[PDB]
Amino acid sequence: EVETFAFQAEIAQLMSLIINTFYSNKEIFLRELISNSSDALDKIRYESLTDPSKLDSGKELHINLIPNKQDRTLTIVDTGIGMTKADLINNLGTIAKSGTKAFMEALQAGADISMIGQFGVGFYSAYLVAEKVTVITKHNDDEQYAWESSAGGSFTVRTDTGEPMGRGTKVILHLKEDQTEYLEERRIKEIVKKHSQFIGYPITLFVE
Ligand SMILES: O=C(c1ccc(O)cc1)c1ccc(O)cc1O
Repeated sequence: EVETFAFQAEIAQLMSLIINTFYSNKEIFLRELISNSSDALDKIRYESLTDPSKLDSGKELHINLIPNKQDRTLTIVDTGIGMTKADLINNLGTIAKSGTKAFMEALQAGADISMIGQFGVGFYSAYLVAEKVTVITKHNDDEQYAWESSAGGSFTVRTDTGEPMGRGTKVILHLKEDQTEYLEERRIKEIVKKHSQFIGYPITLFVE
């Protein structure tokens, strides 16, 4: 059972801007996704301070970066709070309509695409390097779901019968053919050191 949804006009506009605008500094996508993972980990950490049972679904708070050259995918896994089905459908827990408006207003006032995260829609920077994005998520209060979009104005949501993940979010980037540098260990290390060196959770870069 796959459900197909249309993106709200503003998000479709945001995604088309990210995909079609000439902008060479694409590496910021990884900073933005690690930042989202850090935010999700902060949320489960805070909830666990008053209710330790929230961590029954996994006590480890971390971020894993997994490149796969054969599948041409870069996966970002975290053990954060995860998202309910409602949150996934409602623009992956973001204020994407107002955020997109504020980001568009900023771009007109001199901002550049790298400032996207300041407007709460950093997730969509994944489309700087990915032709398709799959998001697998599990929140303590709901089932495991898979969201997917190749942009083009729609996304799908389905129950995930894949590997159970306990709690958190997995962002699978199906990279564009000319963006395979983001599968190279030295390139990923360089970006993490440049943009995410002080993130408060362990970031483990897997090897193949
Ligand atoms: O699961 C989330 C998330 C992020 C923020 C928040 O307030 C609640 C859930 C998530 C969303 C996007 C992403 O790239 C990574 C993630 O862990």
